[PDB]
Amino acid sequence: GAMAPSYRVKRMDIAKNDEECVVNAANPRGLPGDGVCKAVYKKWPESFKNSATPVGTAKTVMCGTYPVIHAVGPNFSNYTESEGDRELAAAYREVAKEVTRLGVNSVAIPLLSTGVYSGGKDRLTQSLNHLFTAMDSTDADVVIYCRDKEWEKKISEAIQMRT
Ligand SMILES: COC(=O)c1ccc(O)cc1
Ligand SMILES: [Cl-]
Ligand SMILES: [Cl-]
Repeated sequence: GAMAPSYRVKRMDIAKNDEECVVNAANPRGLPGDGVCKAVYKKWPESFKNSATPVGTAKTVMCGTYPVIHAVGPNFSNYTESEGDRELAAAYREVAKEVTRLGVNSVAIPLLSTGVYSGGKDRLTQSLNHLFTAMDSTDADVVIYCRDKEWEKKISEAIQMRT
């Protein structure tokens, strides 16, 4: 575990993380996909061997000795708000289990279901709060990765609000 487990946010490509493992915002079929998933495919393509896994689950595949945790959030274009919310919460619970099993001291995580799976809605708070619910009981340093300046500011304020 980390000496003083913390949350941090960085605005940069998760493919250039400085943590002991990465969470992919995966699709259920293990395809190269778009956005975070395509950056992860370019950096760790070996990790996509038998990476397909259902919505609301996480499946870890090694790239060398570096673990890629493929976490499948719901596409809110297909799910109802209610069922989507349940699957998004479930995906993060499975990420916490994998991070624990791996024994890593740090993990790089994107906000699941906030990009092309958002159903055209701002889901920063919804996704971040499900991340906190899952990861609060783990002792890994969590570093949250985002793209846009507005998002960095709001994620930083939410982290600072609980301290
Ligand atoms: C924080 O999100 C990313 O790391 C990311 C990487 C590549 C993309 O094309 C989009 C997002
Ligand atoms: Cl970058
Ligand atoms: Cl997404």
